[PDB]
Amino acid sequence: GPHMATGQDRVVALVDMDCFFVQVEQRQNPHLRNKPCAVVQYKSWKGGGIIAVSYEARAFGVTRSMWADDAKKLCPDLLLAQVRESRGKANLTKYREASVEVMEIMSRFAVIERASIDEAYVDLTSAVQERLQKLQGQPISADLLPSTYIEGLPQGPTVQKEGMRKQGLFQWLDSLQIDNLTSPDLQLTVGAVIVEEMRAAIERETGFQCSAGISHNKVLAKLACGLNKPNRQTLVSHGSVPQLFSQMPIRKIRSLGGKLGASVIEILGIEYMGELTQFTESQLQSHFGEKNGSWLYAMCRGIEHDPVKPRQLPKTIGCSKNFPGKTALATREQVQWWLLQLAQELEERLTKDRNDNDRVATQLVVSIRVQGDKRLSSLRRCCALTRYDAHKMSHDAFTVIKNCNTSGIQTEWSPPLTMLFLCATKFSAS
DNA sequence: ATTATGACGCT
DNA sequence: AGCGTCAT
Ligand SMILES: Nc1nc2c(ncn2[C@H]2C[C@H](O)[C@@H](COP(=O)(O)OP(=O)(O)OP(=O)(O)O)O2)c(=O)[nH]1
Ligand SMILES: [Mn+2]
Ligand SMILES: [Mn+2]
Ligand SMILES: [Mn+2]
Repeated sequence: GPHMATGQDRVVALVDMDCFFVQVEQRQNPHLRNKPCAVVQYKSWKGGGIIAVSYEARAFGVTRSMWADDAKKLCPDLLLAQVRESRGKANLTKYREASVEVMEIMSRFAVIERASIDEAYVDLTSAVQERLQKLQGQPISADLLPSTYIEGLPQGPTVQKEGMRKQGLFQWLDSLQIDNLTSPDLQLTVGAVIVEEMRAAIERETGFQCSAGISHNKVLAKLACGLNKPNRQTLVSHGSVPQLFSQMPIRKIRSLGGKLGASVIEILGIEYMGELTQFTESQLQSHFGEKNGSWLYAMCRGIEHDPVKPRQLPKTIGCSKNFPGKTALATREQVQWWLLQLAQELEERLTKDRNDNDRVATQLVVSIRVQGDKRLSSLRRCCALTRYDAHKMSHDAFTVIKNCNTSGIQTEWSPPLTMLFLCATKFSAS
């Protein structure tokens, strides 16, 4: 009752750029705009691997992790842009630099947590309080929410998309308690006004469109963001959670799309998020551990406490390349040459990071995969990173891995390596 | 031959 | 520290 918490203390948004790498290439090359198009890495094997897909191309069934040749079977007029290749490997610098453009704009409105190259959480609680105090009580016009959906509305007692969106928004606004500066629904609504402004600024100043979710925590904001893509934002209120979760497959919630989610389904004999409410907190902890159990108990009621961390820069700067099938590395000269290539890209990126961001990495993590190993990484070892020098970094990586060569011959490398990965970590201010 | 990342939890 | 999971 009056003491049972409802997880409505914050306003959190998740902003995700639509088909980002595609939008970056479409900005650069206007011939690709408003077309079925995709971004690919490499080209020789099956046309290259697709990693991003415009919504026009998605309508034909084109997806990520599809070979370009197969995509062309679904969509013969598909247009393709290729990721840059430098030092023999894919180089993602163009997309990282575009990401910094967007993140710097977002940071003008609130402190952000960079969750990926293309998405960031926003803690809007304080900005909402500000705008409400500037809002001397007058209601929020629908004109301030021109791209907002209210999940679950319209309901109760026109056959167009935009008409439905507007009906739901009008039902929502009509029911608003605009006189109460502590009303969570009002706070979410003002958060959505701010996110409209942030998304408008991103598009005006970069050309890029995005989607967003507004709710009371990170998981609901992420889920909300996915409900109406592209170029739209969705408000998920606390009150919308019972209906939303009653038909929500457990795997759709962030962190439950893998083995843990499958075990929730198999152990409890349930399918949907809402079914979790019938278990006690102790029951869930008994199956899934104390941390997971408390998290699930709260999450299935719409409640989650993970903070938006004030972190707009990545914590690690890494370089990796797979050597699949017959391209696996089988000589010492080969291994050394590719370690050097990776280390030279790493040096370039680290030196730019030090100039931009006033910090230096201090640990080098070296990871490899050996042929026939099912795991992504067969081995991970760390060593000291004391100098931003590619030859030193590659020599050190070779020293940390050289005992994995089981070949008696010092010239050959066996079993051959199917992955190399260098990662700079443990930053200190400088 | 589903690639190049990046974050975080466990012990 | 080194490994596993999750995201995509
Ligand atoms: N190199 C590489 N990049 C990836 C991979 N998966 C995704 N990316 C990149 C390309 C995408 O444009 C970008 C953002 O990922 P998202 O899941 O947010 O999808 P995207 O923005 O493409 O589409 P959407 O958000 O659904 O509109 O990340 C991958 O496996 N390898
Ligand atoms: Mn995206
Ligand atoms: Mn994303
Ligand atoms: Mn995607």
